[PDB]
Amino acid sequence: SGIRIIVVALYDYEAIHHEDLSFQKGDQMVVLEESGEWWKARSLATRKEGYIPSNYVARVDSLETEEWFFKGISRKDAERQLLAPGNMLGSFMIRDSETTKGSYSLSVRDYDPRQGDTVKHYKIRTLDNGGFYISPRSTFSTLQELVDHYKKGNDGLCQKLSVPCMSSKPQKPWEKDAWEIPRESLKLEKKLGAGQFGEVWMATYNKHTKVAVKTMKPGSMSVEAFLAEANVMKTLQHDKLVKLHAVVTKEPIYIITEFMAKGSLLDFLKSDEGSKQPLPKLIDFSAQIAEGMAFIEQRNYIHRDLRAANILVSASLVCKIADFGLARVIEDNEYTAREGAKFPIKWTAPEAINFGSFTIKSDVWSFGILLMEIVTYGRIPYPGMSNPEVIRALERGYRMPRPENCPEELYNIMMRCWKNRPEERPTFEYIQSVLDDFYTATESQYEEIP
Ligand SMILES: Cc1ccc(-c2nn(C(C)(C)C)c3ncnc(N)c23)cc1
Repeated sequence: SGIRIIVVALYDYEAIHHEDLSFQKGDQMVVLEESGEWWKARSLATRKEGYIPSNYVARVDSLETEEWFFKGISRKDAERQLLAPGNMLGSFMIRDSETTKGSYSLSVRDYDPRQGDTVKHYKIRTLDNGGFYISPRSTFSTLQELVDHYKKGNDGLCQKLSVPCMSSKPQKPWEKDAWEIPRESLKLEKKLGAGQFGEVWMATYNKHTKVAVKTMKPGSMSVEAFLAEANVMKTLQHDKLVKLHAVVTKEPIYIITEFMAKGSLLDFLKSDEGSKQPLPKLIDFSAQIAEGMAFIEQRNYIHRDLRAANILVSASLVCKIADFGLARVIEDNEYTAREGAKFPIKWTAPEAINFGSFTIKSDVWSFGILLMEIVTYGRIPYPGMSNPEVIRALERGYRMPRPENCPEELYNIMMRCWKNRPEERPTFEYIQSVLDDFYTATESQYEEIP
């Protein structure tokens, strides 16, 4: 029935927009409109009404109000966050279980001289008729008690729980209904990089938000077609895809996205900090991208220009796929015919080059080339070969050989991505599964207790 809905603020929030409602952590509010990213609410205190970020609130006393609970985070991301600098031995998080829907799992930071810093995962079994336990020995009535216990001596766990994984306050969502924005709302500051169809600049939106802005040269794309495609792009929200905030619809077209501190994966890998990334880390980067592509696969979209130059790296080293789908609206006569020095021939599937048959399978081929760029620290594909020679060689059966520092198992995946018949290439869902669990040899990744 029309029951009043109440929520509690998970963080403080300062109004920056006109109809914004400011609140401090803990305050409770009534939900008036549940319009996606922003909700219209009412303060039980000042009785004032305004719009609030939907990700800043949650049901009262819900599980998301606890410091030790991490909602909607996968096993792999739980590992990446716990391993991030700032955490310590015993750092943990209780999260929703991916393996056993409805149940929970505990992730704990560990360490041994052989593997170094690692993250161990334990299944928390939910007993019918109340109860929680990792060990049928130490049972508890609530997750909080489970934490308090293991927070006092490991009692079997690989480690003694210390403190919750470090997390930074979620960034404010983009202004409500600010999809098509006036060019003057942006202040372009410094040039971040160039491109064949546009440049990328660092900028500030309405003096309050730092963003990256890609500027497309006039005539580089159909304005009407771009807009239609951008309306699909913006809906592809995932941790492994760069967020697309807004666009300026008049030429020169502007595509506003979140800013990624470490640039493209390509530049990052060729840099100093990049050269120091161990093979296991490079594989994890590959798994992250595959994860992003599996999302694109699920949503029936296509990247069309997948390559290391189009993967961005955040300050915490998280990969974000960029430019997905943009290639479809480029006008350039040569580019449209998959010809010329502007077209990504070396990364493109034979059927896409020959008949313009772009599908999620042509992206799989591209991912294979991307895998090679990654394992070689950004080296150019088919070194020394020209586009005509590559096209000819591939038709002959040629495939780039396996580099010295590239494990055979990783190379085998590349080879499957480069099958001439698109239907014989694996899905990104499969590729992600193989890369997420590429290591820790044997395993059923779920430390059993004890
Ligand atoms: C639509 C779109 C918009 C911007 C970018 C982008 N390109 N680049 C470079 C190339 C400089 C690394 C970036 N560097 C930091 N942050 C970014 N967001 C970008 C990519 C795609």
